[PDB]
Parts: sequence; structure tokens; C-alpha cells
Amino acid sequence: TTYKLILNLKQAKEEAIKELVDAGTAEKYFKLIANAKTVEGVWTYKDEIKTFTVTE
Repeated sequence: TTYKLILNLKQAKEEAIKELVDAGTAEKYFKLIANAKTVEGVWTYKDEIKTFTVTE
């Protein structure tokens, strides 16, 4: 399963492509790095194509 990431906080948003075997290990790994990079505003998630996003 392909998992995309789009975070919005700084002057620009972040982008990353990670396709794991399922949606858990990928949902966690993305949440880890994402939460470590930049996260403070509101958390959004698209259930249309599996994509985690953290907007300000």
C-alpha cells in the first residue's frame, strides 16, 4: 500500500512517499518522523488514497 505525506506548518508544506505492506507500520513510521519534523496545528488524514497530513 502506498502512503503519502503532506505537512503544512513552515513557509512551505512537506512531502514524502512511502509504500508499506499495510497501513499500520506505514501509519506509525510516518507519524513518528512527521511528529518529529514539524507538528503543532491540526492533524488531517485522507482516507481516499491513504495520506497523512499535518497542517498548522
